[PDB]
Amino acid sequence: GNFLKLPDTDCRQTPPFLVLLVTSSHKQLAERMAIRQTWGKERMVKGKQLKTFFLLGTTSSAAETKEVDQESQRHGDIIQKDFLDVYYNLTLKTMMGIEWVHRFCPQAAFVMKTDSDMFINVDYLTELLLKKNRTTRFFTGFLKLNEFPIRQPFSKWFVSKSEYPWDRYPPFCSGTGYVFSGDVASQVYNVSKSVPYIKLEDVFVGLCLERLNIRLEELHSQPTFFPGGLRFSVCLFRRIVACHFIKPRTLLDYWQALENSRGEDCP
Ligand SMILES: O=c1ccn([C@@H]2O[C@H](COP(=O)(O)OP(=O)(O)O[C@H]3O[C@H](CO)[C@H](O)[C@H](O)[C@H]3F)[C@@H](O)[C@H]2O)c(=O)[nH]1
Ligand SMILES: *[C@@H]1O[C@H](CO)[C@@H](O[C@@H]2O[C@H](CO)[C@@H](O)[C@H](O)[C@H]2NC(C)=O)[C@H](O)[C@H]1NC(C)=O
Ligand SMILES: *[C@@H]1O[C@H](CO[C@@H]2O[C@@H](C)[C@@H](O)[C@@H](O)[C@@H]2O)[C@@H](O)[C@H](O)[C@H]1NC(C)=O
Ligand SMILES: [Mn+2]
Repeated sequence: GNFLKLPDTDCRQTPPFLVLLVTSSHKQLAERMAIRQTWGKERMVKGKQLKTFFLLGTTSSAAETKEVDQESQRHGDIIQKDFLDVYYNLTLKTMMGIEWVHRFCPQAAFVMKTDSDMFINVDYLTELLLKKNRTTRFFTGFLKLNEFPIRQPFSKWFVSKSEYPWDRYPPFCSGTGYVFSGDVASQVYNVSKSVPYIKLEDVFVGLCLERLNIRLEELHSQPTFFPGGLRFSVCLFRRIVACHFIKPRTLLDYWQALENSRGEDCP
């Protein structure tokens, strides 16, 4: 597949239950370390294997290139291909992750694509997945069902009419954190080259899923994915899956809060 880096893992031997694919740019080492030390730490979650990998492209900076080469040697959890790692190449990054699942870990029961500014509660996500009885053609997150493309030309999410020419986006889930049954990876990889390209990765996956006739589903009767962010509380964060707008220092503090309060009761 032309990968420059591949994690030292053998999903055929020990099929993981949940694989996290985490986006971050080259310079965001602090984010990756905070995640490695918090919700990204590999472990058994109620007897289910969690695995964690970081998606990276390449950069012009020789310094950053060397940093990441050393980081990969030290941690062995980086998936990398040769594409310029910039915001408007996130679609390639996401497709890299999906291609990796397809080529090297099709045995994963579930895959979560997520970002580096996030708190993820893997314990509660795993509980909710074990309760869904949905093991195939499954895709969930924060559902965005009738979104309109942003035409304000200086907006971070602006797309011109030539980039995306229609009035509404397909159904899709926030790229902040979405989850799917491992089989979906192969399906999306397969239809990817046939679907109109768009620089917003979450919209692009939405296009792929629509072509595949895979409908988006809510994970639970209550909201569990929060792209808008949330006021922090131990009891609230025990019963959510994903929360956005979390910088590394904050992530470490929240993780410590949950450890300090382990084994209290919540209403
Ligand atoms: O060059 C980069 C720049 C950013 N990122 C990572 O991409 C994610 C999203 O970047 P931002 O948090 O700066 O912006 P935003 O929250 O608006 O991104 C949103 O819009 C994007 C459209 O591609 C994605 O869908 C994304 O998941 C979704 F959250 C982050 O994890 C960031 O670390 C990279 O990997 N490489
Ligand atoms: C997305 O990454 C691709 C691949 O690195 C970029 O395309 C290359 O652009 C460089 C200059 O940045 C050229 O030297 C190469 O010839 C291009 N090759 C390919 C594969 O097209 C592309 O510019 C990046 N996208 C953005 C928006 O920066
Ligand atoms: C999933 O199923 C749970 C118990 O499942 C048993 O086997 C499944 C496959 C069904 O046939 C079910 O009728 C059986 O009792 C349920 O307790 C649980 O609520 C289900 N999850 C859902 C629907 O959210
Ligand atoms: Mn973000």
